[PDB]
Amino acid sequence: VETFAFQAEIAQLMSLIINTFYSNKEIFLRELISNSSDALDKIRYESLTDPSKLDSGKELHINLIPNKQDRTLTIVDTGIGMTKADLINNLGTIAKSGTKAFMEALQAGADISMIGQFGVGFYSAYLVAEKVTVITKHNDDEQYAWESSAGGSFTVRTDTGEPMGRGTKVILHLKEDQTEYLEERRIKEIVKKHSQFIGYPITLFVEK
Ligand SMILES: CC1(C)CC(=O)c2c(C(F)(F)F)n[nH]c2C1
Repeated sequence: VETFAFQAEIAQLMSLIINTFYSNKEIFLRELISNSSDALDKIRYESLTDPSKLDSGKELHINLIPNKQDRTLTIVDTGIGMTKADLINNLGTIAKSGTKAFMEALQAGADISMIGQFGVGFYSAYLVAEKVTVITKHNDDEQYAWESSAGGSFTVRTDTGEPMGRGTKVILHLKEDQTEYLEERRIKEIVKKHSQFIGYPITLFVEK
């Protein structure tokens, strides 16, 4: 298990998301589904010139899996997935500029729900989650697990759990007072409101 410090800007963003009073937390789901859609767009496009990129799975979709026993909501996609370099360096580098702009916009009267316009919507996960675990598998790289409970650091390890084929699973370990996001009725409401035109099947799993 390797431990890394967030860039200062991202640590600042995470603290803002965690500490700001903002009741409209439900937008986290729209943001993560949007991320998934983008990742699915990417593998679909790449597969047009290299069909073998789908050897790791032809189906392009999104699953939403609530688990009341673990108090987790998992967003699974079969998108392009992320390399180790993506997890540690690439995405954080691109996120630095978007974070700065988002910060500036907020100071100018924007609100947290506009986070996606700055490309850092993933971090809206911390509106509802005390810890986020990301399991990801890109073609030609290993399956990794990224994890952070904020506090300025994240970890990355090679993942030994069930192999995924290709894609990303975002596991939201929900805050004690945010369990409404495990309810079927609530998730359906949010998907209908904010994600009705996503171009991939979204399956909301039901609890046993
Ligand atoms: C575990 C991540 C790599 C962290 C991160 O920084 C990020 C972003 C961001 F960079 F766009 F914010 N999008 N998706 C992710 C997942």
